[PDB]
Amino acid sequence: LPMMPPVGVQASILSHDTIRITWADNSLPKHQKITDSRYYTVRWKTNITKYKNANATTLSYLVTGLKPNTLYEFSVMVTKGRRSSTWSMTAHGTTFELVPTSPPKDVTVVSKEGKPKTIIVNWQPPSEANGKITGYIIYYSTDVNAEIHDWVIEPVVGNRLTHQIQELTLDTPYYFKIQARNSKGMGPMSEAVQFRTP
Repeated sequence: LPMMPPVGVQASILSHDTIRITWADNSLPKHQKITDSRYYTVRWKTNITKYKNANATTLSYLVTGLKPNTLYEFSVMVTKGRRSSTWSMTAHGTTFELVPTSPPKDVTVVSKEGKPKTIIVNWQPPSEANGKITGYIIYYSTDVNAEIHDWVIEPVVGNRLTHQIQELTLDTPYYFKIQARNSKGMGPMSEAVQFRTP
């Protein structure tokens, strides 16, 4: 005989890496207390992929170690002895964003053709964006050891991957670094790239 599958599965987002799953088992009384050896199995995955799973003898399961800003599909079944149920209807849960935790990648700086005091900076999004990138901030200086408040700031709006900087002094070594931004704040700076104006 088939067991009733769990119902009312819900995904409560607790952080950028934790989601608590809860459900009801209508084969139990309304007080929902378990007095037998049944156990539930919770499965989850990204719709980006195989399932991860875990068992529980509670009508809830805490899923930790997830990735930021990621949509997961969760479902639950029950087993007791040689009987079990089909999987429950799915519930979706998307983890919160987290500040980026890695830097913009492969930063390069070159001269703008025909405009020697102008340079073009190019880069790629950080691997650990951890949320929708909303912009970047480029910093540059003629002194690599200068404290950050002394570098010149060039904000870039949106998830653009290139930016031009004008009016630089000629025949001068400059250092450029960049950090990404999302709703949670600024990520780490890339390692400075040195470039000497022509």
